[PDB]
Formats: sequence, C-alpha cells, structure tokens
Amino acid sequence: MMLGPEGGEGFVVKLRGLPWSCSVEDVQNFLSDCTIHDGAAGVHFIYTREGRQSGEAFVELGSEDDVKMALKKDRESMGHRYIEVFKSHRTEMDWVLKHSGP
RNA sequence: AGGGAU
Repeated sequence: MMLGPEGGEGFVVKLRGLPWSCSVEDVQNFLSDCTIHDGAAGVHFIYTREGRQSGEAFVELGSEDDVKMALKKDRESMGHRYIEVFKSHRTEMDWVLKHSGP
C-alpha cells in the first residue's frame, strides 16, 4: 500500500511455533491458501550449532496476495500445537539465514 | 526453552 500502514516490503513472511523441530511439509500445510515460492525450494529455518532450531523460520512466497493470506492466520494452530506468522521483506530473512547463533 | 509478540 501507499496510503495506509505497513509491516514489510516483500512477498515473504516469518514463521514461529511447532515442536523443537519441524519439516517443510508441515509449514506448507499451515499456509494452505498460499505458495512457498517453489515449495520445498523456498522454505527456510533458523538453528544453532548446539543441535536445535532457534524456534523460528521464514517462508518465501510468490505474490503480495500470498503474504496477505499468510497473515490471516498469524497465530492459528494445526490442531494439537499452535503457530505464528508475521510480515517480512527478505532482507531480514537473509540477515539471519547466514548469521544465526546462540 | 518452550508460546514469546512474532
């Protein structure tokens, strides 16, 4: 937009939730109205040398319509655990996909 | 390590 508030600048979103670990098939199942830019070729995650995920991840998408639809469930659940989503701009995604740590 | 405010 250019006449209202914002929270990002790209067709990318952040992800958080699920057990200490997950897979690209669970995250794409949760954004069941969107596209992951290429699927298992647009997923991302964050972790440390200690041997576990940091608790967060990202999901690239195909268009502005997918990022909007991903935010429509920003705190929903799969049915036995809950999930989180937030808007992004991909610069932050790159900033931690290559600099994550304890 | 844990449900944070993303």
